[PDB]
Amino acid sequence: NLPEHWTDMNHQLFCMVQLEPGQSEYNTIKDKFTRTCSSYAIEKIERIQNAFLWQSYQVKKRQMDIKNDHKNNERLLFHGTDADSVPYVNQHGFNRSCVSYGKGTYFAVDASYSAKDTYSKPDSNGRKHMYVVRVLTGVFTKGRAGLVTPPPKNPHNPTDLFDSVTNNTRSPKLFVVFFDNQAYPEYLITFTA
Amino acid sequence: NLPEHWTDMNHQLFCMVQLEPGQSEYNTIKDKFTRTCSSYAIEKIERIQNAFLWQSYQVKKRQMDIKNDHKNNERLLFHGTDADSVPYVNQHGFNRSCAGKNAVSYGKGTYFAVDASYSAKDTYSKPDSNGRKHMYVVRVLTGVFTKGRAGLVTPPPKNPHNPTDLFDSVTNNTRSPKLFVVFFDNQAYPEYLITFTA
Ligand SMILES: Cc1cc(C)c2c(c1)sc1nncn12
Repeated sequence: NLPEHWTDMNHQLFCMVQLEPGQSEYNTIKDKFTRTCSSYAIEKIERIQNAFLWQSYQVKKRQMDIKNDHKNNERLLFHGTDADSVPYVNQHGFNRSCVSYGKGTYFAVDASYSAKDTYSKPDSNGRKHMYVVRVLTGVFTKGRAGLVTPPPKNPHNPTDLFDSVTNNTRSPKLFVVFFDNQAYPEYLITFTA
Repeated sequence: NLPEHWTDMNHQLFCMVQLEPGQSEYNTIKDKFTRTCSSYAIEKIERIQNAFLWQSYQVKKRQMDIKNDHKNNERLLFHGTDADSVPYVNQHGFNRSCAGKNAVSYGKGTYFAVDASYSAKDTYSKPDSNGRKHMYVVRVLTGVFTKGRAGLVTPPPKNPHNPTDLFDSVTNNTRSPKLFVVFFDNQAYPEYLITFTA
């Protein structure tokens, strides 16, 4: 079933819902962004209500919670993208087919890393786009150029994989996931430098 | 929600089940195969019982069944692979990031053949050191499809002015399909593994 904080979708399966500034949900997401991006200007925040992406994500979450025998497999991370990818992500999520720690989709711990113009490319009017993403990072190891999946947890058990890779395991600043339904885009932040 | 005909797996999540010649299950697969591969001989057929792959597959099938207009979204297709790939496929399914370039490319995804003869070629089902060839029988969510193009990394849109409303798969020929390409995870469930030889 669809999370409690969602709003009614009149029997539809997809909706982008603008948050009211100063209400609790808006303040919580705004604070995560302004922790490292307080010099920027927030035009709006939208909640992504994608029923199909949510269902597929929650399945993979239940599966990861069984496989790893604990429930700290999920992290809140950031993803900067160009305005032309936004409609695709809203509808179909992150696609690795669209890379120094591997050929997957990249998420940042800090909004400031996602805020770089090379990730959240400014459009004509200077508008920049960053997602807040639920990511199933699960059990992770250091990444390396050319990975197509995470490496195995043991060379003698070649099909038992890590869930994600990172730049640095003691102190991660990015995570790379290699499979379709391992990230759910929860909020879109429209903002300017 | 695991199928009732599956072997009980105690509390384990994966099992390869050897089928018995003379079973309807084994004979329907042998028939589908020998229809185009009458010169080869089947060593065995195993049923792939992968709980996790099955769940994620059945969620995608329910979504495509809701999305499309009462369509028949699922076809049973073949996929020849090398011995080295078989443990990965059994466990994790078909990964487009690992796919070969096909000799006639209609997109960058995972390829599935209508006819066992196509999959039976040494280019796909590479003979192992003991001369065994491997081909999967695969449930594929082909849905609504179009003729693909070598450049595709996702299916094309139905309508260029609505870029995110996609076809489900592509084919070589919409009038006589012989290949399908899929571009997403959990859109194909590997149901049976056929081991065979010349
Ligand atoms: C190396 C790398 C590549 C990308 C694409 C990336 C990051 C780091 S952090 C971030 N936020 N959105 C996108 N990205």
